[PDB]
Amino acid sequence: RTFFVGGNWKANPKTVEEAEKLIEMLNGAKVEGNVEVVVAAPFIFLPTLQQKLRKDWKVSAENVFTKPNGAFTGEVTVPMIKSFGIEWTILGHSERRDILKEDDEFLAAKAKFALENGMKIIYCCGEHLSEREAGKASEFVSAQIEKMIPAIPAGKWDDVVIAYEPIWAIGTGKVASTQDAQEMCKVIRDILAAKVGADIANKVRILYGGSVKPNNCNELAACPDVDGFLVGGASLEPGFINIVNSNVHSK
Amino acid sequence: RTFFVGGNWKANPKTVEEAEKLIEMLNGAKVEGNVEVVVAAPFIFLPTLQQKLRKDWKVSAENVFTKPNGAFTGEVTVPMIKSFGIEWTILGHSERRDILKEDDEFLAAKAKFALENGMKIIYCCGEHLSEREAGKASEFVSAQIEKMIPAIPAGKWDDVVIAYEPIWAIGTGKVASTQDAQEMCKVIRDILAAKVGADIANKVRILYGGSVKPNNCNELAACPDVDGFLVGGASLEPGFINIVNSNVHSK
Ligand code: NA
Ligand code: NA
Ligand code: NA
Ligand code: NA
Repeated sequence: RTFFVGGNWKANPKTVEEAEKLIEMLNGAKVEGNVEVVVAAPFIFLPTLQQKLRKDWKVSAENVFTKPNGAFTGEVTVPMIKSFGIEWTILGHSERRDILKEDDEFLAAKAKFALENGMKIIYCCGEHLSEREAGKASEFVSAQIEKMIPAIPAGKWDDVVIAYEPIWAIGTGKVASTQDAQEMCKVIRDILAAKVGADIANKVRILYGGSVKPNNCNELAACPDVDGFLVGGASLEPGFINIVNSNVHSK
Repeated sequence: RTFFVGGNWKANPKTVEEAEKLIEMLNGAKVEGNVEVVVAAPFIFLPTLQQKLRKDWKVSAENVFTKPNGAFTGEVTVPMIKSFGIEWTILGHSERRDILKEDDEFLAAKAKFALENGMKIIYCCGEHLSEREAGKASEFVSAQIEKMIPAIPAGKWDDVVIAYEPIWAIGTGKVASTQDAQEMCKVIRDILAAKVGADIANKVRILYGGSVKPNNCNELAACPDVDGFLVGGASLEPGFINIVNSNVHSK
């Protein structure tokens, strides 16, 4: 599997000038090894990013709606994004599940619609502190992945990447270990193997989407079931390049 | 009060090429009378629209989040929009209240944040069929406006426009009359007068946001408390210009 690093800018930066400065820094970065890099930005910066970002990387949206167009004030749709040449979106990020109240049925509909219309997706999952403490993390994540699975159209698993977010380690006073990352990525791979088969399980990239920084990326990358990262705040910093380059530690 | 016409494209068109064609048609339109025109488009088309739209009109977003930036994957914020020179947003559109489940507390926070950061807002309200049939439309709309009022910072009423949406007439099998539009716009003006005073009530534009087309815009415009329109589907059509030009029938 090719190592995969997604930079999720989230709702940042504040201005188009700052976005352009960030792009200039990314464009001069020396990538080592073999890695697929995707950069996700706010909708209003996607045109800028598509025009100016180095063409060996790809641009991603941070969300999409479930329909092609229509009476959905405020929503951006798959055809609009595709009309700029953008091929990727994030779906189901913890912030959207938890703050914007996106449920599994809505997310499954987004995944199906995006894939059947020629997008590729970074589909996010992960458990909260209660389920982690109860020893039920794998049950919780399995339910999420089992809702995603029937949404994937026939022939579209090549266009799916899954990101695991240790939500129990966000703003809770608890920190995730390297071993926690490996264990949960392996749990997801085994669910795929059991539900859709070994061929698919062996090709799908499974990313760690917890806190990834230059000081932990190399050890995380070396974990056998960790195929890359969905990076948060370091995306906006020169340290993103260190994370991209951690691929050389992943066998 | 200057007559005000907002074109809400909603989640349309599907492609940037179609957006550019629509802009070209708007740029050649001959406006009659005196009218303030704003065009609201999907986030990803806002840069295009800001660059290319006739400078005597203004661009608007269709929504904004409550914070300047941060860990809000998928959201677009006020500073991002302002960094393109865009000064307007719609808030509280029925589609966002009803499909995206935006509540009055969230919307009040958006209105306060947008206004205190130098935006102007088109704040939407309106009752559903049950409240209309119960004879409680004015109570329902008053509760909505009373949640909006304390959000408006001192000195910012010049930057507020209110749109009334007869949600009871959307997809219900019932149609609104011209008299219904006038009556509800007057209800809103009287709430403003009673709660924040006659000076403010006399300056705030109150728009009709139900079905507005070339065949009904002139009679609606003539209603004394109707100060313009938040236009839906006709926004995407040459008939938008007829609606803009209905201002000559409003005294
Ligand atoms: Na257990
Ligand atoms: Na690895
Ligand atoms: Na009554
Ligand atoms: Na009028």
